[PDB]
Amino acid sequence: PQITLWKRPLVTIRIGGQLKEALLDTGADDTVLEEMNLPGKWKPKMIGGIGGFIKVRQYDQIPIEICGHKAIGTVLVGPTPVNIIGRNLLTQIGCTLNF
Amino acid sequence: PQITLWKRPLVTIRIGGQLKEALLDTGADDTVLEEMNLPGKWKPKMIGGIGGFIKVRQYDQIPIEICGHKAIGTVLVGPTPVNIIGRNLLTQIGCTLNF
Ligand SMILES: C/C(=C\C(=O)N[C@@H](Cc1ccccc1)[C@H](O)CN(Cc1cccs1)S(=O)(=O)c1cc(F)c(F)cc1F)C(F)(F)F
Repeated sequence: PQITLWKRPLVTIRIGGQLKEALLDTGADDTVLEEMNLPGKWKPKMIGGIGGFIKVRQYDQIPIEICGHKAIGTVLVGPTPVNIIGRNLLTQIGCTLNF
Repeated sequence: PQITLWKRPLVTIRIGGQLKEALLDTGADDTVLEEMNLPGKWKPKMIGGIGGFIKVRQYDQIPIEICGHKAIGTVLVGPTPVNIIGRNLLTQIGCTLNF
């Protein structure tokens, strides 16, 4: 697919039994999802952007389906205002910038 | 160009005759540059990111050449962690996401 940027590049993602709308975000190194109580081990982390830092929980090797494409990797879970698909998973679904 | 996402999509920009490195950021609605001097009238604005809200200075109709492509639009100056080119200018240079 090709996604123009007139509007936010929101797409439907699936993580287990939850479907969410998430930004395809080339400006994010890592994937950050809204608060959710995922199973398994995790580690605490601080992540920073505009406005400062929030505390997240890092879960590894989490399968996520993005627009019907399979990905699996690290997801950061915390009080983000928007779900964010970062470069760690964008590469896995074959995503590039073109102009 | 086609830009893959295994590395940060940093490009050279030219603004007011100065060369800077900026991140192509599809998750950003706006273009935000670190503290710098720009000529002309500006107005105070507030924007919200992952960590909360910040105050920025809004400059309108500023030319930036982004990786050899011309844009003229709104540039916000303030405490961003990194210079980011947002959708307001990404659309001007014909940037799309593809996978
Ligand atoms: C405020 C703006 C952009 C912005 O913050 N963009 C981030 C995505 C976002 C949008 C709206 C609300 C919250 C977050 C960036 O595209 C991604 N950021 C990175 C930024 C780069 C430049 C500024 S913020 S990040 O802070 O969210 C971020 C930080 C991490 F440490 C991380 F691991 C993952 C992330 F997504 C705007 F450009 F002014 F609109």
